[PDB]
Amino acid sequence: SGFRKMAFPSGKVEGCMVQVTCGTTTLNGLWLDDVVYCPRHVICTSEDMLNPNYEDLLIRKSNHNFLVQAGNVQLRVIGHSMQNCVLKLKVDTANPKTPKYKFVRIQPGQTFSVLACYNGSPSGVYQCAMRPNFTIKGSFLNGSCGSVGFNIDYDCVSFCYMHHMELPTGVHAGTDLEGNFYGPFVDRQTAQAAGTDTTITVNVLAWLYAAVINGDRWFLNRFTTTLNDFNLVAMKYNYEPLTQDHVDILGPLSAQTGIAVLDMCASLKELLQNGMNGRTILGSALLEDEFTPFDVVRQCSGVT
Amino acid sequence: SGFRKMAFPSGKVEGCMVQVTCGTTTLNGLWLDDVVYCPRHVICTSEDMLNPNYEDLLIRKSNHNFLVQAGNVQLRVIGHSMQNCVLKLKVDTANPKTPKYKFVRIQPGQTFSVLACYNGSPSGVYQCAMRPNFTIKGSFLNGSCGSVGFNIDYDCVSFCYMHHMELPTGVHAGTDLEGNFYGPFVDRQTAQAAGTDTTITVNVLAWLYAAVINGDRWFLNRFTTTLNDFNLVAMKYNYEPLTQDHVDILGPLSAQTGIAVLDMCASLKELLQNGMNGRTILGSALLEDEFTPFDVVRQCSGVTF
Ligand SMILES: C=CC(=O)O[C@H](CC)C(=O)NCCc1c[nH]c2ccccc12
Repeated sequence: SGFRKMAFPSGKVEGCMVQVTCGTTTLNGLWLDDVVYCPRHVICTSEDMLNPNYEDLLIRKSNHNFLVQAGNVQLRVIGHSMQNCVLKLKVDTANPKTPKYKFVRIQPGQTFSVLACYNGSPSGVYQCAMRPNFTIKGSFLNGSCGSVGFNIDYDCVSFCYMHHMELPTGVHAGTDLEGNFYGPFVDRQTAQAAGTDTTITVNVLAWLYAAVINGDRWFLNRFTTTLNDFNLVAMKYNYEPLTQDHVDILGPLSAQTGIAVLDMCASLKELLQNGMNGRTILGSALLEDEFTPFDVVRQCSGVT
Repeated sequence: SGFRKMAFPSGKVEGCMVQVTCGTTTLNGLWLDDVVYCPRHVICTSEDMLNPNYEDLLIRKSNHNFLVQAGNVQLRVIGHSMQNCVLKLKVDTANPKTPKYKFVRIQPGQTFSVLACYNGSPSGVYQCAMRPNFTIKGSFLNGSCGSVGFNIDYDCVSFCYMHHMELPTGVHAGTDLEGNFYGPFVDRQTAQAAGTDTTITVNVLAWLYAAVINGDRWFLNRFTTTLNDFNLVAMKYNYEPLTQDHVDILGPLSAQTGIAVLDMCASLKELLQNGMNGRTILGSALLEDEFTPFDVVRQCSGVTF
C-alpha cells in the first residue's frame, strides 16, 4: 500500500556530474564517455546576457578557458563544439562511471527525476512533469544550471532535460541533451512569456485509477460520457484535451479495475463540479496530474 | 526558486543494497564492511510468523541456509548473530563501496529519504517523516522489507530506519539499524494498528516560512499571540504542542523574513479555524508537516553532498 511521488535512484547520474567554469560563470555539466555537456550560456558575461552572439563569443575561446572539475580531479579539455543551446567539451579522460544511456526528447505530460546540483555536487533528487506549456515546477537556486532530468529503465538512463533558466513566473525552462529548448524559449535574458498552464487530464485519470487500486471508490458515479462531451466540460477547468490516444494508453488500468475510461471521465467531471467536500484521494485535497499511466502501473501492485 | 519534496542523492546507499534469502522468504539487506543487516523475520516462514521464538528459530540455522546476493555475485555467509530485531550476517567479502556512515535513532517529526528496493534492487527514492505515532507514510509492496531510511550530512550517511512491515491502515513500521522498533510494534503477524496521529506543528510553521520566501504572503496578518494561547488552538485540531525549543529552532527562518514565530503562529491559528478560503500555499490545499526547519533552510540555501 501507500502512494508517494517517487524519483528514480539518483546513483547512476551522480557519477556523471562535473563542474564547468568559464571566467567567473560556473554551472553543472554532464560527463558521459569523453564528452561534457552543459548549457552554452556558461560563455556569457553579465553584459552578453541580453543579446548574446554565441558563435562570436565561442570563436574567442580556446580549450584552456574551460575548467572541467570531477570532484577533486581537474579534467583537461581537448576540443569544444556547440550543438543548438548546449556546449560539448571533449575531455582527455572517458568517465569510468558512464552508465548505459540514451538521450530522449519527452512530450508534455511525461515525468522525469531531477538531480539538483551546485558546483558539480548533487544536493537533492525529486520527480517532475513536463507541463503542457513546456515549463517544469522545479526547485533550482543560482548555480543549478546544467542539472539534468532523467528516467531509468533496466539500468538504461534516458537523459531528457538539462536546466537552463528560471522565468519571472518562478517556473523553469531547459533543453533536451541535443540542446533543443522545450517550448518557445531562448537562452536570452529578454522577457519571454510562460504560456497559460493546463492540468494534464490523462495523468489525473491514471491517478484516480491508482486510488481505486489502493481501495477508494467514493468519487465514482453511475454516469458515462462521450469523449467529446467530457472535453467540453474539461476545458472549462483549464484541463488539457483528452485524445483517443490518451484513452488507448489508459486501457490497461481500466481493465485491471473494470472501470471503462469514460466512466472514469464522468467521475472526474463530477469531482470538478463538486470538489472533495473534506475528503482526500491518495492523501491529496486536490487532483494530482504529475503521475503518468506508466508511473502508476510500476508503483501500484496488481492486487486491488 | 520553487519548493519540492526533495530526497537526498541515493547513490552512496544504492552501493550497499543486497538480496537476503532464507528458504522461500526473500527481502532486502544493507551491506556495510563485512556485515549484512536485514529484518530478522527473514528466518520465519508464513506459519512461524504467528508467534515466533527467534532465538530457537535461529539456533536451527547454519550459515549455509542464508543466500546473500550482491547483484549477480553470490556472497558467502561465515557468521550470524542477532541484535534486537535485526539479523547480522557476517560475509567473506567487505563491501568495497561502503560509505562513511553512522547508525542514528531519529525523533518523531524529523525526516529521512527512503530507498525502496525489491530483490536487493533499488527501484525508487522518496522523502518522509517519522510521524508522532511512530508510523511512516511510505509506498511499499511485498518484498520491500529491509529497505532503509537515511540522511546525508557532508560525506556521512546516517542510516535511521529499516522497513519491517505494513500495518492495517496501509502505513509502515520499522526499526533503527540497531533493531529497536520505532513505536509500540513487534515483528509478528498479530493485531497491531497505528495510534491516533498528530500533525507536526513546528514543520507546518517551517513550511509557511518556505511559502513566504517563495512569494505566498496572503495568510500573514498583523496579529500576534503567546505560545500558551496558540497551544490551546493546536491541541483542539490534533496538532502537537509547540515548545519554546521549537520556537528557537524556527529563529533563522523568522529572522530571514522578519516575521517573528508568534506572528506566524497567528497566521496558522486563523488558517486552522477559518479555512484557506479557496487559495493554496506552495500549491497545496492542506497544510504540509513533512518538511523540517533544517529541510526548508537547506533547499532555500542549496547545500550539497
Ligand atoms: C543557473 C541559474 C538558475 O537556474 O537559476 C537562476 C535563479 C533562479 C536564474 O535566474 N537563471 C538564469 C540564468 C541565465 C539565463 N539566461 C542566461 C544568459 C547568460 C547567463 C546566464 C543566463
